[PDB]
Amino acid sequence: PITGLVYDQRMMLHHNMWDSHHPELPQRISRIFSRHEELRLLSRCHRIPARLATEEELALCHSSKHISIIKSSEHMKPRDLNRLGDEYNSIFISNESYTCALLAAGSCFNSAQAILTGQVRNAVAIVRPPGHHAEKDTACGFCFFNTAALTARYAQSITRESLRVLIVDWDVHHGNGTQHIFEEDDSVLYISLHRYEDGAFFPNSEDANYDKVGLGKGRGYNVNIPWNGGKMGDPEYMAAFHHLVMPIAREFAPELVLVSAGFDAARGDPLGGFQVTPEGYAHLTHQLMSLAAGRVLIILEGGYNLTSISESMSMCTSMLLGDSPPSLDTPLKTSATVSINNVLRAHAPFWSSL
Ligand SMILES: O=C(O)CCCC[C@@H](S)CCS
Ligand SMILES: [K+]
Ligand SMILES: [K+]
Ligand SMILES: [Zn+2]
Repeated sequence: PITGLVYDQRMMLHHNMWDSHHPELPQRISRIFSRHEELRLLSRCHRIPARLATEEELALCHSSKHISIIKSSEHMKPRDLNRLGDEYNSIFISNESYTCALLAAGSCFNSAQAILTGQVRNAVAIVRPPGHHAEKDTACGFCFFNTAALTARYAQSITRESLRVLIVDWDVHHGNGTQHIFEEDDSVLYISLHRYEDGAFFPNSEDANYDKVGLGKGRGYNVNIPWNGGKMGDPEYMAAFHHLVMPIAREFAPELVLVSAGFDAARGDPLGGFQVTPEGYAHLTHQLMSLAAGRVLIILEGGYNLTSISESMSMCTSMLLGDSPPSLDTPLKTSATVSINNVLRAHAPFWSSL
């Protein structure tokens, strides 16, 4: 019953040289790491070493051209870096961005390998920059490479190609890159909960709507849970897991669970506008541990209130270590019931448990 943890100072080197107060702060990971220390959770975890992902490992999900542009950014001058960063949707680049993204991916490869070989039962990855917005051919939303998507492909590469991986994305923003990478894939089930607002919330695409169920062989293996009309919180995420996430995940019977654990849906986040409490994230973590014989990897994504994400991820690590879930504090808002009902009707054809 061992819980793994990976963290490396070197992932702080990715920074915004023009906007030092940019919300994707280097201190995001150190604040989460520091909160684990003062809560005495760090000494109960097994430290997993970080490492750089290889370019061949990046090719599992990303085109060679995209890898080369970011690899070339390591030697650019400040003026070249600003022009290149501005060519993407919400991306800043420094000379250390490429190495930090390599470390974030490679840190998750070691964690998945530790889980899949039984060295640890579950693991948490405090990494940056995030990954779930990165597409096959371009960077997006502070993400350069899709760390969660790469880890799923890496997990299959060290087991079997058809290894069933469930990716739960509870980051408040839709993982557009993760959806597109596995859109035609039946071996990687993608479930995302996200603020939608009829496509007005970032990343501002109708690909995040409930009717996108996957394509080809992947039909039914892409579950979007979009929220519309107002500040969502614990009761809405509790209901979505009870009605949609947990029934679909159990029928899928995953062999590995990856959590794109963004904490920008948390109370107090300056970007999400939601009110999910640290206890809420703990209960969601506890429910996912009932899958894949407890083989759960928590990967940091978004989340930009330093105090909120520190408490929230530490609560998740507390669940992986076996602690009992803390008790929650409300009737579902009408629009939330409407959203859950739309997903149920869209995915009932594919999941008899619905
Ligand atoms: O457009 C917005 O609503 C603000 C920026 C979006 C935040 C994204 S870029 C964070 C990725 S987890
Ligand atoms: K999401
Ligand atoms: K899929
Ligand atoms: Zn986000």
